[PDB]
Amino acid sequence: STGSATTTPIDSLDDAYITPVQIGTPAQTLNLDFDTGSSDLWVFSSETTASEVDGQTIYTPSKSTTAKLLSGATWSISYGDGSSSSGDVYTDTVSVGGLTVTGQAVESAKKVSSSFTEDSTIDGLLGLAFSTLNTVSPTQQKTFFDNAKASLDSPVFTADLGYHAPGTYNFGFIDTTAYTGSITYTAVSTKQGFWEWTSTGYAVGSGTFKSTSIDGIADTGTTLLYLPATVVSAYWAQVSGAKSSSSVGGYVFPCSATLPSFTFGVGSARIVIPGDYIDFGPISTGSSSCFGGIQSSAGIGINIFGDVALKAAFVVFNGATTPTLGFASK
Repeated sequence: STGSATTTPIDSLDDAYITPVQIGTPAQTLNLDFDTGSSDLWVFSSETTASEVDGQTIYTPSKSTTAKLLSGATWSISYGDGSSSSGDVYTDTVSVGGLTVTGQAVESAKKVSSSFTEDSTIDGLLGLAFSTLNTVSPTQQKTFFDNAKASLDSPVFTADLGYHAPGTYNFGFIDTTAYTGSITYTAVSTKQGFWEWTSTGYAVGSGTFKSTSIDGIADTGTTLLYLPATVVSAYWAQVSGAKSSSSVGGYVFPCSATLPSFTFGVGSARIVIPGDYIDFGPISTGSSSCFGGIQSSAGIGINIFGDVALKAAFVVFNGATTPTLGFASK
């Protein structure tokens, strides 16, 4: 089997992407944030504290003839941005782009932090990291990908995120029309539960490539590109007037600037992030100071190849017995 679903930016800045997911019988369609940096599929629901729901679409398990409470199961999760959610668990039928999993753990939010409440466009998350990170207790649950894997024509999914435009998540096949040149595959460590790999270096604009190993995770659920402070300093030093602002929380730059591209290495291959991808607009409405799309990972504890980087590529998440990551230009 295969699946193919369109993923759509939630706003003009590509702060995140939502992908429609059918849950239950009859289908309830929720728009979820596909997140290769986590492993819980959780949804706003009929169980979510009412004051914590503000415009999201909710999953109502009582209206699904295939929903079954997973007795005793709870979940609780915190993300790198400090947001969190928690609740209980049903199993139900979940389909993505024509691909169907029966008995998928659907984690029903009883509580969500303000960040989620304040974002009316995201009805939940669908984790695509490794199931070892799944927070369901006392019985850890599998991701949608993990549950689908055996049925898929090939044990892969791909992320083709658009820049200010819709893109595509495919399950079980590689769309050879979706990228240019070849796909360069690179080794993955699953030791921390993530799609963790090692970039072979970087360049800033038309500058020479710096060969250097950068360990990081391929994380569709993170907006920006988080890299070591040395790298990020090298990048912003090429932008007149750019500075790190503690008050704002990262590198800002004059909105009047033209940003240079950023290249990262995948083995011998190179992915170029156009400068425009790195502009996340005014720090506040009307401000002439703009927020940078490349930020320091210092104090995160890990480098994150978030959407800024991934949207510049066609990315293959290869869940073979030995998982690997593939990157192609597009």
